[PDB]
Amino acid sequence: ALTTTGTEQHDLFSGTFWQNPHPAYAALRAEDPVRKLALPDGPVWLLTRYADVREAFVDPRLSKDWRHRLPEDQRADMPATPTPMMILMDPPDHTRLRKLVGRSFTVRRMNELEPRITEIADGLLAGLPTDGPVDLMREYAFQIPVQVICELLGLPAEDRDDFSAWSSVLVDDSPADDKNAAMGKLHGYLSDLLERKRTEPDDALLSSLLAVSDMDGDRLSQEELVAMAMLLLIAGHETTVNLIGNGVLALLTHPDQRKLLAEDPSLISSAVEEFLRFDSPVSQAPIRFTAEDVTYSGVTIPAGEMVMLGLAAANRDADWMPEPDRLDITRDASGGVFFGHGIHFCLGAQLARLEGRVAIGRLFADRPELALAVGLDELVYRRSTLVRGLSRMPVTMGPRSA
Ligand code: HEM
Ligand SMILES: C=C1CC[C@H](O)C/C1=C\C=C1/CCC[C@]2(C)[C@@H]([C@H](C)CCCC(C)C)CC[C@@H]12
Ligand SMILES: [Ca+2]
Ligand SMILES: [Ca+2]
Ligand SMILES: [Ca+2]
Repeated sequence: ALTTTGTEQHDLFSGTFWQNPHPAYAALRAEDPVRKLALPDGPVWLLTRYADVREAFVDPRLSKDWRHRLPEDQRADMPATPTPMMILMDPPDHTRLRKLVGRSFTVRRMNELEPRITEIADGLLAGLPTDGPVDLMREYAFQIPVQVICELLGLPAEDRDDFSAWSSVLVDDSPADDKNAAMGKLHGYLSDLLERKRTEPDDALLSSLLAVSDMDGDRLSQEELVAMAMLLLIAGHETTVNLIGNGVLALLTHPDQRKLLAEDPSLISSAVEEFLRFDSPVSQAPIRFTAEDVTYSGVTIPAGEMVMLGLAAANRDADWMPEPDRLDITRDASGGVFFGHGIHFCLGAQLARLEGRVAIGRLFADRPELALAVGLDELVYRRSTLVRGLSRMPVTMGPRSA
């Protein structure tokens, strides 16, 4: 299996890496900042230094067009995308689709979700037991973003178990065939759902976008519409959940920071920016492809290569953040690559921040005696090149505050 080269040998994407990748990231940054990883499905490069990562995000030679893997002899007949989502596109199609959906994620709109997000969180908290076993992932961290995305999009509650299962397969280490099947089932479900919405619209986002598509199919094609729905659904199941889990865990393992939050609950938004930096939920950005040779930190990646931008790694770069391994919820936050950078910058950044401060803030306010029910070393993490996320989090809630 893979290990870091140089003075320190740490497992990479196997072994100890899943439990705590942060030492490996640091050894990469120090001694191998532009690393080719010989992974089972083919080699993938990894950039870990903050200055390289942030600039790479605005470097058009690092493209989302997967046809760059192919010799020119082979690109003509090939679709731009495995599924026409904007996160898999370059301009101009990316520009058009982002501009369109961005109109529904205005600052005013996301904030008026706060009362509802708070009811959802409060309802979940009221439903949790005082001392029997609780998996805080499945029972709280997962539930908030999923209910919110279902409500925002207009996804039937009764189908949640079906599409959450498809979503999870797509973001972890599942075989390529399993992912292809999951994507197929998700495409079909959402296509059938949109057909029903035509007949009976609602006021939620998928109906609104179906109407846009119906009125102007060059602005949004039917297939682009399904891919958009799929993207928003997956983002609603697999990101914010791990801000909540990782942020909760950070407070559970850092009594000093938990105390500062208890003493000034208004630190929560600064705290959320710090959780995003300290244990980034999207550990590596989804893959980019070199359209031509690129050079970062003295190392040239040839054209036709797959490249991950190491967000969890860059966000602990001491060249950017002093004392990057210290959790300090009081930092006046700026920069950061946890939501990406440039044209693909997280569409849901305001929504994730809101869900995060509500979920984490109300949790610690309601259950100020919350604690882990296992040792730190017994926590099991998901195997994913995309997310840093707990599989389960055994906790004891303790009594409700008075
Ligand atoms: C803490 C939670 C979240 C994190 C850490 C996160 C992270 C990211 C990152 C790093 C990117 C850029 C990927 C790249 O450039 O390759 C991105 C893009 C994106 N995110 Fe978020 N995300 C979160 C929550 C959400 C939510 C709640 C939504 C729901 C709307 C969402 C929707 C999207 C979409 C649609 C894109 C593609 C944007 C584009 O291509 O123009 N994300 N996200
Ligand atoms: C089966 C296949 C077929 C071959 C593709 O190349 C890989 C694949 C699925 C992976 C995909 C396509 C669907 C959307 C995914 C899962 C993206 C996903 C929505 C990322 C979440 C973005 C997050 C940072 C907000 C990233 C990788 C994408
Ligand atoms: Ca209960
Ligand atoms: Ca209407
Ligand atoms: Ca510096």
